[PDB]
Amino acid sequence: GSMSRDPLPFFPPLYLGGPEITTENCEREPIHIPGSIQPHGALLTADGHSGEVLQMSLNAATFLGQEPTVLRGQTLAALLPEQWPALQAALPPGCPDALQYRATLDWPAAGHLSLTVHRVGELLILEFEPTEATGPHALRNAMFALESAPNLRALAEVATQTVRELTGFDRVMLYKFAPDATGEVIAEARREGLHAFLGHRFPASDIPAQARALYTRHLLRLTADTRAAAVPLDPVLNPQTNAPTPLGGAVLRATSPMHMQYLRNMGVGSSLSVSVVVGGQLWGLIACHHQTPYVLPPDLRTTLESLGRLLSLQVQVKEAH
Amino acid sequence: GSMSRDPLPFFPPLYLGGPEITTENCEREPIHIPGSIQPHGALLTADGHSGEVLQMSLNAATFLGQEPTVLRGQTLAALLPEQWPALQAALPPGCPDALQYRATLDWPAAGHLSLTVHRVGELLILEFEPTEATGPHALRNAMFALESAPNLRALAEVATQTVRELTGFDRVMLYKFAPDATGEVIAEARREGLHAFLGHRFPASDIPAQARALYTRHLLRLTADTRAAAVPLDPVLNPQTNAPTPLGGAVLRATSPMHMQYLRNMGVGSSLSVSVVVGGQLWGLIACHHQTPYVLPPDLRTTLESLGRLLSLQVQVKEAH
Ligand SMILES: C=CC1=C(C)/C(=C/C2=[NH+]C(=C\c3[nH]c(/C=C4\NC(=O)[C@@H](C)\C4=C/C)c(C)c3CCC(=O)O)/C(CCC(=O)O)=C2C)NC1=O
Ligand SMILES: C=CC1=C(C)/C(=C/C2=[NH+]C(=C\c3[nH]c(/C=C4\NC(=O)[C@@H](C)\C4=C/C)c(C)c3CCC(=O)O)/C(CCC(=O)O)=C2C)NC1=O
Ligand SMILES: [Cl-]
Ligand SMILES: [Cl-]
Repeated sequence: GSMSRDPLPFFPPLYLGGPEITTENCEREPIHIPGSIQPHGALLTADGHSGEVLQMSLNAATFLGQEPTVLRGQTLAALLPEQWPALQAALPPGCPDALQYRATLDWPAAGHLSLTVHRVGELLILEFEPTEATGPHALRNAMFALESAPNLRALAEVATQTVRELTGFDRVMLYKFAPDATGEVIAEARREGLHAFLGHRFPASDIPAQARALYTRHLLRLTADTRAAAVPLDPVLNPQTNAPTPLGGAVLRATSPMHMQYLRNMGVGSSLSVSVVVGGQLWGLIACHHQTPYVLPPDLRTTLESLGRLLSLQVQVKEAH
Repeated sequence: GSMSRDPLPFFPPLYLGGPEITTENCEREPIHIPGSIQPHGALLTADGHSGEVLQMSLNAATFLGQEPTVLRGQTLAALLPEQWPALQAALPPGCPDALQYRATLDWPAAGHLSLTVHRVGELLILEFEPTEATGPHALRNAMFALESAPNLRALAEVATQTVRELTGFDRVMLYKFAPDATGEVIAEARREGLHAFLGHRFPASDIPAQARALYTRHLLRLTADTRAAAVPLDPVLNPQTNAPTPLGGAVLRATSPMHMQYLRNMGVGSSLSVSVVVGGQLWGLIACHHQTPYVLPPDLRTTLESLGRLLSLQVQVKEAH
């Protein structure tokens, strides 16, 4: 009912005995601490000073080639001797939780592993994703058509078409929030034949207050496969704190099951969105759908994040005119 | 004497019998058509429809492994069968002259060749640069400190420090133009011990009107080695037009000898700048120096171009506040 209102406090998650989430209580789902990840990658956590590996996703062996039990308790100084110093330097204590370190690692299988790391408090969160063998050059050519737009609607149209051209997604929308937190599709690029959502409005409840809050802090999130089961972290609690591990800054964070059902009800196989944040407030989303499961590659997600940040400034300039 | 005044018409270049350039006539130097390039890369031009190679820099054999005479008149369809279709698709007739196609080619020597192409009228201009084996990820982490700046001066300071950290340049300045076209160093990041230019002002003549005009169209230029002799194009005129080839959109464009002397007088071995363009007007430059010759890698130059575009929007937002 309002973009400026605080979200409600969260319930405990399910693995700490919290309540099942229904349409009556879903604003209280603790979406940032699901204790699990999407299965197209693996996640480890590690102490930010010692590098000791503290938690691992149960599927870690598939991606890393070693079982969860042997890797646990080993240090990153030993495991990643080539990356550990760089990672430390990049993510010092107290850095922003949205700051990332990225590297590409070689692995027995085809392509590489992409490694993305961020810091929350005293914890480092490491995401591993298979990638095949996008420059900053993409973003460069894409800024030109955005800078040439004559007004806010024209900017919206070209930004959505640009994102579609870059990603190949079946649908790319610009969804703009109103002050009552309802939202509206103001531009859409879509594959020929797909039903249009352009000009449609949706209730505030479709993107609940705690999601909107999270999306003001961590600007990109996705569901690669709307039918894929989440993979638990083990142990599920961070041993540093004996409390849940915040996963808001990890793209591999498991998506709310309530939203997964919403996406399936729409016939969506894969979803991704990027926040448009203007003057520190959530202005809208670049919201993308695919008809089938799709893993957008790491570097492309970063181009889209940067683009999201470009678009926010372009909007802020134009709204001031 | 004014940022809004038109530049004077240019003299013919030296190779068409134009006058020698002195401090009395230097606003008329045709800097965009020097008929030559910097020697750290090679350049070819080609017909935009047929792909026939029309001009080549005299050093082309060093980079391409084949002498200028045999490659001339061959088509890109034959020479670059893997890139020619993509290049065509990327740079259609009538596209912006600042739009670029980039690819990496393998060559007998160490590393690769970077290929950058743009279109001017019916001509494609191909630049080849050796590069060793930067993600969009650089630009991403760099936007954070810029978005956090509390005012225009703070933004200037962090942007210059960011560019220095990304590039390793000995000096990075933000130079801001006044309405009379004089300019002023408003932020500076520099190696310990180097003499400060912070807060210094310079006459309009140091960046003459035709340079300022060019820099409003083509947002990055450089001199990799301030003592290096230029390499002619052959033939020097575009056969399509029997007229000079515009090189404003090619980083390999030879720098004005007058500016090269200026840089040497400052003890500068390498220079690079990026335009900051606000509301279509040249607001300032991110101006970089190195004490010794330096070739900033292609992808890093693009990150800096994008950053330049980021900074311009951030300035435009703040000036509106
Ligand atoms: C064409 C119109 C259109 C709309 C309006 C739309 C909405 C949308 N919801 C999103 C997220 C969430 N929604 C809910 C919860 C509820 N949603 C409901 O309807 C009720 C039943 C409910 C609870 C009672 C939760 C917990 C999240 C957080 C998920 C997470 O990050 O873990 C996102 C962002 C993520 C993404 O891009 O995929 C989008 C873009 N997507 C469209 O295509
Ligand atoms: C610390 C202060 C400081 C200043 C003020 C500064 C100036 C500067 N001049 C630039 C360019 C040019 N200047 C001139 C000509 C003349 N210059 C003069 O003084 C008189 C003698 C003269 C003619 C009579 C021409 C033709 C060009 C175009 C070159 C080209 O693109 O081919 C550039 C951009 C290029 C770059 O980043 O390296 C910069 C940043 N660079 C600094 O570091
Ligand atoms: Cl979080
Ligand atoms: Cl030109």
